Amino acid sequence: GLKTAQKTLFPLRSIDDVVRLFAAELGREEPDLVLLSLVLGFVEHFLAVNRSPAPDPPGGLTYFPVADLSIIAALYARFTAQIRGAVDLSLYPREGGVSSRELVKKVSDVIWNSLSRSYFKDRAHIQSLFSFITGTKLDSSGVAFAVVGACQALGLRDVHLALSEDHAWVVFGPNGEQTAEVTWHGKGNEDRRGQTVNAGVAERSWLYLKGSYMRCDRKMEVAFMVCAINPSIDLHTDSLELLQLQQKLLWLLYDLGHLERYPMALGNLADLEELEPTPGRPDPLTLYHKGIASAKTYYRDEHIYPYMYLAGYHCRNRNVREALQAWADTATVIQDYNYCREDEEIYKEFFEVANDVIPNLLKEAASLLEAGEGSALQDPECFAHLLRFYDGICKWEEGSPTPVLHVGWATFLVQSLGRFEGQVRQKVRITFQSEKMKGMKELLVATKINSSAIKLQLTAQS
Ligand SMILES: CC(C)N(C(=O)c1cc(F)ccc1Oc1cncnc1N1CC2(CCN(C[C@H]3CC[C@H](NS(C)(=O)=O)CC3)CC2)C1)C(C)C
Repeated sequence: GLKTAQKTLFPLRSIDDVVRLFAAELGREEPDLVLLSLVLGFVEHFLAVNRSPAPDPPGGLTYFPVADLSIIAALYARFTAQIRGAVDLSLYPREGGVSSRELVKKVSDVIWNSLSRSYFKDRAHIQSLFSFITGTKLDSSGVAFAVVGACQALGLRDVHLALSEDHAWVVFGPNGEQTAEVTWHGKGNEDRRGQTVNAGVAERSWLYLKGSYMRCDRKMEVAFMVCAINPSIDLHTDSLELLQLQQKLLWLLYDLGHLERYPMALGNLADLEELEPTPGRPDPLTLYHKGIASAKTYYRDEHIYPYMYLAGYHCRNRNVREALQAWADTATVIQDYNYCREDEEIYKEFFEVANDVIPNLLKEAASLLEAGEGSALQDPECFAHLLRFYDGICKWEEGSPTPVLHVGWATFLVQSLGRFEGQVRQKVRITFQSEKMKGMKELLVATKINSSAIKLQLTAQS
């Protein structure tokens, strides 16, 4: 059950009251992950439903589901009783505050065997302990989080959440040195539960970030559950309340220093600030840049999303040069990876950028340039950024177990090259890093673009 100083903050009657509860918990050495995830999940569950003076409020209504101590305490007790009842700590000797792999596996198995047998893996709003207790449903990373929360409930202070850019697992033991898979990844893959992440680090997949993944402390685990808030009511509509809650909570974490080592949280906060700026706060650009700095400082500059977030912002704001520079930087990070069979999410992002986002942005620039009959299409550095993007993709492909490029990429390459005049392309002086680009260096800058030669080269077996 809950401590006395946890109870006095209830009932929660607004967003600010939730924020106050997080502020109180984050002031402790062990914020209570269970309590906090239960609260977020309760609030999400009830806010993420569709639902002379005007007959109805003319701007609609905002809502809050009051959260009574009696409701939240009961859910909390059900979780802690289930985990405590299922794990007998006397059977798992525990010297030095290090958990054994056997204990971690047992706690993992308790969570996993509790889950409903059939539900869509990509279902919204099943990320929190609320969903686990009240619906026995958790999404992939929600399983990992729940394992960590269960470990906290058992007093296992060394078990922590590990995150890549697309997967989650647990770390434990003397220095966070041990690792265990506890959940599934993607669709129709074969599961590795109970295994270490060593094969994934060695393979140099994006999915394991070559070992430069996030090893959370308790305050970062709080930051994760905040990032996991899902404001979506449906495809075309968001809860403003849940956007505000996530935004306010991320500022609280930011002020406390808890996003220092969390690039993706800083991108998420930048995106929210663009949508609804908070008076007196840093602008979105400052925050995207802080996320890149965090990745450079703590993660060897081996993350992709810090640069994708920045590129997205520039793209949405029609800053053609800056967007291309940021995508060039994303490719410069990916080139030092091998493309592996569970990296499909970042393949999809590169694909989309090369075959949809860049072509649209350059088409918009071309309309601007026509109307004015300087443009980014007249800037050789823009062209050089486009080339660096493709060069990094070709270099990513090199030595990978799955090919990346195929004929479907070639038509959009040719069209994007053609957006820049010969005289502009010919100003550049660059030595490519990939074999594929080196083998067409003359074609890329020739006055007449030879599509079929560029296609052959781009699709050559690497
Ligand atoms: C928070 C967590 C539950 N989420 C994860 O996807 C996640 C799960 C993991 F196990 C391990 C990592 C995970 O990712 C994150 C962990 N912590 C914070 N944020 C995360 N993510 C933000 C993320 C999704 C949204 N994109 C948005 C971004 C916008 C601009 C776009 N730029 S572009 C392509 O237009 O040029 C790239 C995509 C960034 C990455 C994943 C949710 C977002 C579903």
